Amino acid sequence: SRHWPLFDLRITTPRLQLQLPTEELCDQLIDTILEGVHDPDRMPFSVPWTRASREDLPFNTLSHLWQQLAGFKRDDWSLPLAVLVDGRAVGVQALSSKDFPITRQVDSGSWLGLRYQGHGYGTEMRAAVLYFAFAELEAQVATSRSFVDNPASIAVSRRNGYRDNGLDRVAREGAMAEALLFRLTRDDWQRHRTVEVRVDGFDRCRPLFG
Amino acid sequence: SRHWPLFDLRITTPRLQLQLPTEELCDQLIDTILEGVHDPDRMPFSVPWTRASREDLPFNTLSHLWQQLAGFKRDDWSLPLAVLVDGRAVGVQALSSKDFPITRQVDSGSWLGLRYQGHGYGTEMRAAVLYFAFAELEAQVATSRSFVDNPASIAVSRRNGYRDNGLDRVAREGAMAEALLFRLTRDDWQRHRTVEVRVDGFDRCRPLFG
Amino acid sequence: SRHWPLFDLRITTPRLQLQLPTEELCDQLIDTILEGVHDPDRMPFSVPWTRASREDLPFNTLSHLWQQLAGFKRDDWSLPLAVLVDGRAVGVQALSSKDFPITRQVDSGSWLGLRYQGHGYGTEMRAAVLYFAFAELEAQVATSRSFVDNPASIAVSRRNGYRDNGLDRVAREGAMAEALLFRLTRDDWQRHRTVEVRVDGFDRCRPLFG
Amino acid sequence: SRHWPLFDLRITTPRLQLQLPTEELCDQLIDTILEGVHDPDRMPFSVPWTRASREDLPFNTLSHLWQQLAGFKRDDWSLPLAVLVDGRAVGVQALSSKDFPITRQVDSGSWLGLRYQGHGYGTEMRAAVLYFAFAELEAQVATSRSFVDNPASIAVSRRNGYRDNGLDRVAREGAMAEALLFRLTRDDWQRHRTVEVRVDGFDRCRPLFG
Ligand SMILES: CC(C)(COP(=O)(O)OP(=O)(O)OC[C@H]1O[C@@H](n2cnc3c(N)ncnc32)[C@H](O)[C@@H]1OP(=O)(O)O)[C@@H](O)C(=O)NCCC(=O)NCCSC(=O)CCC(=O)O
Ligand SMILES: CC(C)(COP(=O)(O)OP(=O)(O)OC[C@H]1O[C@@H](n2cnc3c(N)ncnc32)[C@H](O)[C@@H]1OP(=O)(O)O)[C@@H](O)C(=O)NCCC(=O)NCCSC(=O)CCC(=O)O
Ligand SMILES: CC(C)(COP(=O)(O)OP(=O)(O)OC[C@H]1O[C@@H](n2cnc3c(N)ncnc32)[C@H](O)[C@@H]1OP(=O)(O)O)[C@@H](O)C(=O)NCCC(=O)NCCSC(=O)CCC(=O)O
Ligand SMILES: CC(C)(COP(=O)(O)OP(=O)(O)OC[C@H]1O[C@@H](n2cnc3c(N)ncnc32)[C@H](O)[C@@H]1OP(=O)(O)O)[C@@H](O)C(=O)NCCC(=O)NCCSC(=O)CCC(=O)O
Repeated sequence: SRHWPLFDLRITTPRLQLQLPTEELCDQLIDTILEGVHDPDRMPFSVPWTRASREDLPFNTLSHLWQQLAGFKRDDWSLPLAVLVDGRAVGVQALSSKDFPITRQVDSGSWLGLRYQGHGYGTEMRAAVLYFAFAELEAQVATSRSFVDNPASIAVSRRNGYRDNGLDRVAREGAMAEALLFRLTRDDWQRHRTVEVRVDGFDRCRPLFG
Repeated sequence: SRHWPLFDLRITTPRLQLQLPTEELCDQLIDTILEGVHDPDRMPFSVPWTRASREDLPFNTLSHLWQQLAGFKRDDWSLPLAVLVDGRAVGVQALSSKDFPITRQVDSGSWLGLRYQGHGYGTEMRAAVLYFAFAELEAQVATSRSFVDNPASIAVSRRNGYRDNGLDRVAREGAMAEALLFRLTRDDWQRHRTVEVRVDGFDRCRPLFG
Repeated sequence: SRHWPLFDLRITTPRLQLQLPTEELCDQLIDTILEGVHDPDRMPFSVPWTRASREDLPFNTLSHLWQQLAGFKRDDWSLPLAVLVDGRAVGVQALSSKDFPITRQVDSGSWLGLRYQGHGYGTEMRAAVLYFAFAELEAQVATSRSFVDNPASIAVSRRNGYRDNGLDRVAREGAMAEALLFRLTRDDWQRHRTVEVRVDGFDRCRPLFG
Repeated sequence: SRHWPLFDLRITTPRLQLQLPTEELCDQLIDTILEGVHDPDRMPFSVPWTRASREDLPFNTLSHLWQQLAGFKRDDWSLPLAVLVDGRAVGVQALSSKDFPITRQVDSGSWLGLRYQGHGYGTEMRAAVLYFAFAELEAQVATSRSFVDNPASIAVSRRNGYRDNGLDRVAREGAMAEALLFRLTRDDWQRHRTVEVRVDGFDRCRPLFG
């Protein structure tokens, strides 16, 4: 939208561009989803949104994304940044926070189209939102969590320098799933960062966050 | 979106086109809002949204339109149709229903940019959604409410054949306001209809309501 | 509770005492419900709560009553008054309002165990809360609604001087039901009232309502 | 209530009795609250309910307890057990769980009136619910969280054998507060349980949880 400055935000790395999904990018993301996100014998997500039928996925996705855009509040926000490789939407690296002005703590969530995995994009797009969070938002801590049987996202966290932060368990599609929690302080983030990241279009967004 | 068939719906009258607001149409509706919606000595809405600052109005509108788009369910839907006069979205004629397949009853809500009022677009645009509800959705009853000090929406209802359906009162900006309720039966709609209305691109949407 | 002054409110008529339901009264109420509330061929309630099994009904009722007691706010309250005959709970005459300090409008809901119907308790217990509403809370309007096939509550309303205030239709257990709405102004109440009503224990409650 | 079997549950230790709060016990808890729960320099609670005026405390507390009583569901429950010392309610040892049939994981919350602190009641009351969770409910994990500056609950956790399970930070009365997370497996519970515990009246409640 041309009426919400958050649409002008750009986070760029040597291979990726991240930005809030426009109407065009949402449709691209649905196209990517329909080509496949994960092997059907896995469930990497808290909410099993990828189980939805081919017919339902498109609107479920539009709905979720619309709701996330619409729910932005200074004290409770979620930013699902579309990840682009040469202008094409390959996945989402979200960043969110509750009471950010007070806590200075963000968490994240991610997915990539299946054919786009295993090329370092997941590490890079994480490095990208962390740069945004620490350098632009002046976050102090970033957290993430991964199911024990989701080693790609565990490795991404370990690569970006997160430390172990305890264990959780949740109901995952009717069965107990163990989860690992990760924590990244600004110190740790600095000591492990290797991706050159640039942010543009943020000046006008500053007062929305604080 | 090209992934939601409701975007293909068009309801046209001799002077108007109504459709679901796309990214661009939402921003056009916002441009119109920022030129003025109603006399400030007046509050024709139960939610005083037009009172928000020039700074807040654009996101508040997006948020709301997005929530409605995201919210479509067979048993609880709201269609916020953009009303186009030239190549500009001048207002919104909404149609909504809870448990529609059972009750077959719809209600409506409306607004037009200040510079567009008084040209008979209010009556024409109500006639358009009413034709859509009765003739395409197969509704049996349509309802509406107006504050007693909003004679233009009262006159639109009367011109379209609606009958008194009782009195209400609500809190409007911390003061009591009286409302008039209106009810249009399918048979009363036939009796009083004068506007030629055409519906296109609904065939693929049909299952969504049924 | 001895910690909430609304438990001291007493509304008394020649045959009835109405009061907020204590632990004991809630239990009497459930006893009464388990003996039966209406012929199974009928559904007089918006929410089909009497359809629940005999196993589930006791907790459904406690949960419901607990929630209404817990939910009291100045701008949003519901008073599920237990109706006592011979000192034992025979039913509930509820009074409720949203934005009462501004609208000064209340509505009501009621039910009696089967063996307690047709004695005029329903009329008398309506009279009881109408008096409390107008004389004690200074309401200006009371409303009520009945399914068209629920003549006993319709007749209680007509008897207390309410006037027809429109038609509605809802889903009721998977089928369409017509509802009649009723409206009583202060003056109409004062023209039709015949029951002697006394209110005790309200002085300390008064500030909770305005 | 005599219509909800959970009211028949008794968890007894050599000094304490825990049970769901009846109307009487809720009033005793409030009495205890009005005498004070913690040093006002401190905020041990994520929700600062002890900050309410003495005027609002009683209804806030009834409202909270009624909501927890009323909100019981197989997949989302909270048991706010009254803690009785010499037959009077002196605090609450809550036990709660979301999706328990699948996760087999519980969490807990506690408070005692000032004058009852420092006599081993907190340690013993935790053991009480832990034995109930592990021995009766067939839990596999129990969790707990304490703010860093809340050494009494930390100590209770350590004494009951919980292990460190990470860090969190939250907004606490407008300021950032660090919290510590504790985890206790069935095995570590077994290794460390000293307190003798009897559970009665659970026999009929069991199906409600499974
Ligand atoms: C999780 C991601 C985004 C990760 O992206 P990529 O596949 O691009 O990762 P990458 O940058 O190529 O690096 C992946 C790292 O995982 C390793 N790796 C991959 N699969 C492995 C396996 N089966 N066993 C062991 N290691 C494995 C690679 O060697 C590399 O480690 P080295 O650097 O050591 O060589 C993706 O795979 C995906 O979208 N998967 C499906 C959905 C999903 O799982 N979403 C995550 C939910 S959990 C979540 O949302 C929290 C995460 C967050 O905060 O964003
Ligand atoms: C309500 C509308 C959409 C009405 O449309 P217009 O202003 O285009 O009116 P119109 O089509 O030109 O004419 C319709 C009837 O209104 C009469 N009319 C117009 N302006 C009037 C006025 N100021 N005083 C008295 N009557 C007036 C015309 O003579 C005509 O009557 P004849 O046919 O006898 O010649 C608009 O006024 C508006 O947007 N106002 C600000 C927002 C608002 O009020 N929204 C509605 C809130 S209440 C609501 O949402 C429920 C309505 C619904 O269900 O859609
Ligand atoms: C509705 C009530 C509370 C009504 O109480 P009573 O039975 O004590 O009523 P009453 O004072 O004895 O007077 C009942 C009136 O019903 C008439 N009546 C009874 N059955 C009738 C029938 N089948 N056909 C025609 N008339 C009938 C009687 O002649 C009398 O009218 P005359 O004066 O002309 O002789 C109760 O019947 C009940 O609990 N019913 C089942 C649950 C229910 O329907 N709840 C109401 C939901 S609707 C609602 O909640 C809104 C009402 C409210 O605001 O509280
Ligand atoms: C937390 C409790 C229930 C703790 O119960 P008690 O007071 O009976 O404690 P206890 O069993 O007698 O053991 C207390 C032990 O705490 C330590 N201790 C107590 N106060 C301390 C202080 N100021 N500094 C350092 N240590 C301290 C000592 O080791 C002491 O053992 P010695 O006697 O050998 O010296 C209570 O203090 C309380 O209600 N406090 C106010 C509200 C509160 O903080 N609630 C908990 C919120 S956190 C939560 O709810 C999660 C915990 C849960 O799962 O229930």
